[PDB]
Amino acid sequence: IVQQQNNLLRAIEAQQHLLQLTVWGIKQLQAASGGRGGWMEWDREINNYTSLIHSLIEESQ
Amino acid sequence: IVQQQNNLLRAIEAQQHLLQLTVWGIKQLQAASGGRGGWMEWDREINNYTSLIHSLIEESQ
Amino acid sequence: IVQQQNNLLRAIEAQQHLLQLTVWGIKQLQAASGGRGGWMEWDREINNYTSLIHSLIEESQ
Repeated sequence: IVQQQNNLLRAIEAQQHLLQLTVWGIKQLQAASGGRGGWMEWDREINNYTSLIHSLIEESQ
Repeated sequence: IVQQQNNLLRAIEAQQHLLQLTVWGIKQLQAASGGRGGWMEWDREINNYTSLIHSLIEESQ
Repeated sequence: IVQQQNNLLRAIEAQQHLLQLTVWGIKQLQAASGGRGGWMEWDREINNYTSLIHSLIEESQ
């Protein structure tokens, strides 16, 4: 069970890397059209959930 | 083990919020270029997987 | 505990499908603006993390 929980945590960590890659990609597309001022709340929400996930990953370890 | 499974579920729940934020962001970029009629299947697939995840999160709880 | 670990793995598998749908969506938006040559590293990183996740999902099973 312990070994399996470590595997699941590893999957979650890798999916978080993928999530951040998609966020970065979306930001570049947004920047290509103009200033990103209108996405400041979207950015804040993303930053907040990322902080939450970081805390959970740290705690799981 | 129980406490750890709760933590993993919490991480998955937060990553789901992040996923929905990226979906919303992509939809706004799509809408900026024109009607989203061509993304109706993509929307259906996303809605379906989100339903699946919601069920699993509900079951895990 | 075993039943619960299976549920978490299922959630991770469904979220991976969602991640791939967002990646595909981003690629179409990128392609709409021109060639995707500048995203070859982004593609490589995404492909690599996806490979990692596939391995972890296979191992978890």
